[PDB]
Amino acid sequence: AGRRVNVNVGVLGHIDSGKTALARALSTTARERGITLDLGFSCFSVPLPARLRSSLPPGEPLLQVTLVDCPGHASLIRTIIGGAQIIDLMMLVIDVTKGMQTQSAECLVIGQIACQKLVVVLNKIDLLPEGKRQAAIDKMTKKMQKTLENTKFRGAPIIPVAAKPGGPTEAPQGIPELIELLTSQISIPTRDPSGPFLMSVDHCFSIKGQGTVMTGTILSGSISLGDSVEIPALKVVKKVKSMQMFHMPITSAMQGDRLGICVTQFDPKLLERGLVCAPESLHTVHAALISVEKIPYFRGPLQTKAKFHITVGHETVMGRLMFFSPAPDNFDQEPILDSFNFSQEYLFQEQYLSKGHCPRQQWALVEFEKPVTCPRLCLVIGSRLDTNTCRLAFHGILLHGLEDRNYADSFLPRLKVYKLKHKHGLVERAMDDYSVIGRSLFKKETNIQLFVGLKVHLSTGELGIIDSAFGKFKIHIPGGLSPESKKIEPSQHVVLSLTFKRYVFDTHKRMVQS
Ligand SMILES: Nc1nc2c(ncn2[C@@H]2O[C@H](COP(=O)(O)OP(=O)(O)CP(=O)(O)O)[C@@H](O)[C@H]2O)c(=O)[nH]1
Ligand SMILES: [Mg+2]
Repeated sequence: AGRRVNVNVGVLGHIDSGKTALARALSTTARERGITLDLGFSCFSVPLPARLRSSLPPGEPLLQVTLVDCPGHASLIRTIIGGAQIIDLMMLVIDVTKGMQTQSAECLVIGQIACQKLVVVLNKIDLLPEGKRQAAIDKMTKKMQKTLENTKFRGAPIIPVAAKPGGPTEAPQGIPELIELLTSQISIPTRDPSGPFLMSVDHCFSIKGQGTVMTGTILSGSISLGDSVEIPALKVVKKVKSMQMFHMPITSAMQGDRLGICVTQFDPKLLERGLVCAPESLHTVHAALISVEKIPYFRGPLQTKAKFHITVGHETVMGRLMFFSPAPDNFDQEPILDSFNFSQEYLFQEQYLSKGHCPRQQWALVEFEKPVTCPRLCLVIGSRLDTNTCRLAFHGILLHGLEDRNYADSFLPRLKVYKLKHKHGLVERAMDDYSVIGRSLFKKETNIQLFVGLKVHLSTGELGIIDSAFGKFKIHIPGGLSPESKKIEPSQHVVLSLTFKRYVFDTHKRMVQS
């Protein structure tokens, strides 16, 4: 054959929509095994569109399209997410008799947060009776355009096809048109091989003679023979002996390609799936600062200290969250997605602010239950997996990873997150025109000596300065109690305003007033 370019194209959808029947139906045009438990890979070749010659590194050039057939069962969502990080376009498959099902929504949300283009595929069309057939498709079609109105796939194509007519042997319908649409729809990114080398491994096995082989998809950069790769899951660097692709051995490879690499033998079952990359370029983290955006279909709040499933790149782990927002002086401030500013203060938030117009950017502090090796600025997704609604809660960017395991002692002091406290108490007696003995606002943590000098305010409107305790505590009022207060059945309360920095001022016991 001739020279070719690979594009990875996923197949997503509900639990029985025909994703595997359609991936197979597409490869045979250009048997029926059970449900799908991990990413299935197959491919087909097609003449290269003239608009893609700018991406090529005898026969007419070809476009090879790797199908990435995903699972559909709901227990396996953490794989569907991993498969979306290796594709460019995605086919969402719809059981045309059933429309959007529970995982069709989840897979679309994934699509908005990972891939660039979408194609909707209405399958199981033989099920429809020919009389009410074409009339029904237009309803489902129009229902889909509406469903995609809000999203970034607003004008995405919608194709009808029957990947296996009749139940579980006729011929599959509408496949030559779907191959031609994918061909016109495929867009190709920059494909620049400069930067870090990163590769997602989907299969690993030993060949008794020549080492251990890893097939997978290059996400970043380039690699050539002789290079060394780190395998973080084993904490060992190995040398690249051999590389094959398109049934031929090669010497180099760049982002977007899918190949197999041969290295010195290790135990393959030690790295089933996972990442591989240029040595000492991924960082392991116990915690991280990541920007947060809520996902709308998630009927529910996002509460600080709640526990989520967090997908950091291609590895998911549990973590507890602590949200925060800009200093209210900077709600209108631009969102920053590539860095984190530590020269500013941040308002603690017991909950994410979902629409008092909300802020343009919010953040969080993920504290992982186990370390996570991951790239910088990767993509974070939160979810609630441990019904019949969206389980995907939020998404964002890994803006700053904390590699020290003592980040709480060693590094957090740099993060100016303050809680805004505002407490209420009563006044009892007056011991002078400038004294006042009020109380009933503090707790059994009567460390009142912690506040001896802080400004307080009374319902009358005079600025008291706290003194020592007497039980209960004393106050000074340099301005003299007001007449209205001297008379005082009315009561005349007090209010205190402090900022409690969660870690910053934490190193100490006293709070901040300003
Ligand atoms: N009647 C009819 N059934 C179809 C058609 N296409 C697929 N099916 C049925 O869909 C059922 C499940 O689809 P299958 O491809 O096996 O799995 P899937 O769609 O990838 C969903 P998962 O991978 O989670 O099992 C199959 O048993 C098959 O009989 C079709 O065109 N007409
Ligand atoms: Mg399947």
